[PDB]
Amino acid sequence: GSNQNNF
Ligand SMILES: [Zn+2]
Repeated sequence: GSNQNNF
């Protein structure tokens, strides 16, 4: 699975 963190 691809991940994205929008800190
Ligand atoms: Zn993954």
